[PDB]
Amino acid sequence: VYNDGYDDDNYDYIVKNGEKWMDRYEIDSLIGKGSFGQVVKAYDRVEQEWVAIKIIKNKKAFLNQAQIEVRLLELMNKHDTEMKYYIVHLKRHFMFRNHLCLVFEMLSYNLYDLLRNTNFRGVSLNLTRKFAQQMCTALLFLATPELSIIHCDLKPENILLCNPKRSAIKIVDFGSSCQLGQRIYQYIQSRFYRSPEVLLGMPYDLAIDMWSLGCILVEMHTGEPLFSGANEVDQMNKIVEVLGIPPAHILDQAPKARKFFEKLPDGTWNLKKTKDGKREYKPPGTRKLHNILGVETGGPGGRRAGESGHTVADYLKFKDLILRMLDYDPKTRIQPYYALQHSFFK
Ligand SMILES: O=c1c(O)c(-c2ccc(O)c(O)c2)oc2c(O[C@@H]3O[C@H](CO)[C@@H](O)[C@H](O)[C@H]3O)c(O)cc(O)c12
Repeated sequence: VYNDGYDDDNYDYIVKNGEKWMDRYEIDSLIGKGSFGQVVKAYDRVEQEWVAIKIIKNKKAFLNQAQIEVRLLELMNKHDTEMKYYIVHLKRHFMFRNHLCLVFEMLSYNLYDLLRNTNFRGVSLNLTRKFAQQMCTALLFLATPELSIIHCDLKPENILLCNPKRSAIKIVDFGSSCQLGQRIYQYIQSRFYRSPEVLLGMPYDLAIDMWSLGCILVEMHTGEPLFSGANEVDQMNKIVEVLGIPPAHILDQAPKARKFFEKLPDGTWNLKKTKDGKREYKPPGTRKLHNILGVETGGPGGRRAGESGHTVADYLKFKDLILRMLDYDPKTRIQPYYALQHSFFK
């Protein structure tokens, strides 16, 4: 009925465990599914190693976006082995039965699965520091002028562990990514990790990934998302609870500024007033990250009192770096090279 019987009604390849492709790949199991298509675990019989295969939907719009993804991955390969790693390596791409397939190295589970393994108690600040250092190094690689790649969907699920017993991680899935001079989407990033400039409908650059990283790092240590908005208005309001009203010079140039805020006659911006006798959000900037992290009270849940790398000085350094990553202004938000110089690391 669809693609000579190889596709379902949603342009997806019907995965059958054990099938052999091109006398090379033995499909093992379904790993996951997304809007792009599916991801399967497979054994490369020629190279004798496990691989992950992204099976793109047999539909032109998804094929074309994956062709951009392949070009970006290949651009990173011309620099690869010669620059910051911490990025999932594209091993091969090919067409198979009207599906574009992307072969990657097979890694372990993602950082959200790690959080779930701890029952969302969070991981230590020492492990968070290691994750932060590797991700800042990976963002520095993307910031290479010839690359200038914006990932556009950084989240715990898109950061994979190399080995479930080690701290090595890699960024995965550049299916929504773009170069700085080639921006085509505006509804980008997962909502919890969406930058203010994207929420405000402003032009964005590579700084949006650094905003996502700040949200990710706090969640990794606390076990819970920092800004868990159910919609765009709720997301902006949860950001304002912690960070306050964005600067006026930003809101004055934001096309969607009045979707969340109001400009009083004095030129000062305020939040749009909620309705009737409904409970208000915390006043702007009163949900202090200082207390979300438990800087003076033994960390999240008080579980870190006396733990090495969890001194008050350590939490003050971590809080400072996060606030630099959560700068409202994308032109002054901390950049990957200078995040790596932060005293949180050395
Ligand atoms: O080695 C891999 C691996 O172990 C995994 C993987 C592990 C653990 C999971 O719980 C999982 O759902 C996927 O996915 C991979 C991929 O899929 C990504 O998965 C993410 C979830 O983490 C989604 O967010 C992305 O959309 C999706 O592309 C790849 O594109 C490439 C890979 O090399 C792997």
